[PDB]
Amino acid sequence: VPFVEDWDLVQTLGEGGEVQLAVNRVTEEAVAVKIVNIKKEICINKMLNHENVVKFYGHRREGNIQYLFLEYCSGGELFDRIEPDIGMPEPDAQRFFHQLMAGVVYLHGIGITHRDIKPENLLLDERDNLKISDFGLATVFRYNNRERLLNKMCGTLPYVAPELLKRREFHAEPVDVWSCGIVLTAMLAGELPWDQPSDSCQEYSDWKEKKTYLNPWKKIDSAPLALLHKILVENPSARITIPDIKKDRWYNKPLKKGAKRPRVTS
Ligand SMILES: O=C1Nc2cc(Cl)ccc2Nc2ccccc21
Repeated sequence: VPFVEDWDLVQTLGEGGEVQLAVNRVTEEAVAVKIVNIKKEICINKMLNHENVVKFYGHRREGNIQYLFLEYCSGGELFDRIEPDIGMPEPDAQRFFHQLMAGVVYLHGIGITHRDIKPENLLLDERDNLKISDFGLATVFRYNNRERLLNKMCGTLPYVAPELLKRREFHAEPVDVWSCGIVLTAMLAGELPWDQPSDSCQEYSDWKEKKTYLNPWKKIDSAPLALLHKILVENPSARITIPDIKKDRWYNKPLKKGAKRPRVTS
């Protein structure tokens, strides 16, 4: 079929190079094209195949420019579904948190840590299905069933675990668990609890002192707040693991109806 390899760049999606929406000349199929750790990003992306992870279609090199062909998520960023200082309805947040956990379980299972989980990197498709995006900061923490401890400073300060700022070495998995907890906090309260998880940060000190009568915690129901109490634990060895997050009472609380399905009466 001629012209099937031709794509038109029709809109800018993100900055960093840049990301553009590409539409196939023949089929009108929409894909995201990333124009540009790059050799590592392609390498990690080639290992990935999961319904809650942005799909990698392939790459091409035109001289100094690298082109990454990725799944286009028309719903945009989770960040834009969060109303400032409000959040979003608790059942939506629970459904997004379930899909985030499925994606993170998948990645950890193949020994990959994302290292920059935040609502800007959680994209939504046309059915509002969450997809983990951008593996530019991602790394392998388990190879030949041997765990490698990390020491590199990666991420975004409001979402980083406190061990990254306090310890030379740390386990990868509790770091991603912590950022998911900050994502859950943002979805339920529409605000970030602190600039960074350090003792110098009053907001962080208040949380360790259990002053939940203050914001953002006073906007959050006791059931998801009990889960946040288990995730946002300073000691990464005492922090809840994903298998135990899946056993949490709020995580398993019926809240949300399925997608509105067409129906008639009489
Ligand atoms: O797939 C995307 N979908 C998007 C769609 C809209 Cl309408 C806005 C923003 C993104 N977010 C993205 C950011 C980087 C790379 C791709 C996207």
